[PDB]
Amino acid sequence: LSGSLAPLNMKGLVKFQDVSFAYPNHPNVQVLQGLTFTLYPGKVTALVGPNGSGKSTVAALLQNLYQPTGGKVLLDGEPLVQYDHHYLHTQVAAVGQEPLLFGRSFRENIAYGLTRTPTMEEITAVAMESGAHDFISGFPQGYDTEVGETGNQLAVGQRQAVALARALIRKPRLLILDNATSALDAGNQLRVQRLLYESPEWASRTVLLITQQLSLAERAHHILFLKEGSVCEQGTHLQLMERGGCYRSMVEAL
Ligand SMILES: Nc1ncnc2c1ncn2[C@@H]1O[C@H](COP(=O)(O)OP(=O)(O)OP(=O)(O)O)[C@@H](O)[C@H]1O
Repeated sequence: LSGSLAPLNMKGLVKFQDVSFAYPNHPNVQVLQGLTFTLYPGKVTALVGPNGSGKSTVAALLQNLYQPTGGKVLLDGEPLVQYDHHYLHTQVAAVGQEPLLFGRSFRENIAYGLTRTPTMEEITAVAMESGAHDFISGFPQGYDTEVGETGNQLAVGQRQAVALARALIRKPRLLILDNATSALDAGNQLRVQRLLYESPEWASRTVLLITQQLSLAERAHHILFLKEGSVCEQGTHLQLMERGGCYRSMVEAL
């Protein structure tokens, strides 16, 4: 039954199983095909690949915005469609390369999707992890300032830093980062991934790091190289450099 599941215990074991996909406005153009992998909790899994390989598409399918045209997208061995949409939203947090923040305050941006009301100490905490706290404080009303009443247009890094704070404060089981730290400062890029890798609270949570930046991908527990809508190969940084294929060619080229 659709939208019937909302378990007390959520592990966060994501699996794509022989997943194929095409957008419904272009069904005769294959984007994904034979896509199979498992994202384990307690691991930061990197998803790297060239332009048009279908990384953002995989992120869209994992958020349950689209159904796969073939195969299955499983969460704890159960199709995403069977999970309640709000429950899924409370357990899974997704952050894009260009996050939409307009129409609310910075507080409301960070406290987005939460049932409970977080304290300032909670809000500042997650904002300082993403490097959002200092420039937000620079605005007239701080976190209470509306997006658009800041004085000037926010940079892509600044929007990402806020959208990352939203993801962190929710305490999700599945964290999806679709180039979510691309415009961020080089230090803040690694500070965020250090938290996700080293901290004990994320040691029981699943993290999907989609990125084309090699310095980010090499620090993941596990790397998935996407090519032609499917996984070319996978393993650790040093494992892929051992034999030589899709990943090694990219490292040597760049
Ligand atoms: N809404 C859409 N409608 C139709 N086609 C789309 C849509 N979104 C993406 N595509 C197409 O699907 C393919 C995969 O797109 P996707 O953005 O997932 O690749 P990507 O690896 O994320 O690329 P990049 O890393 O450059 O963003 C592309 O060829 C793109 O043109």
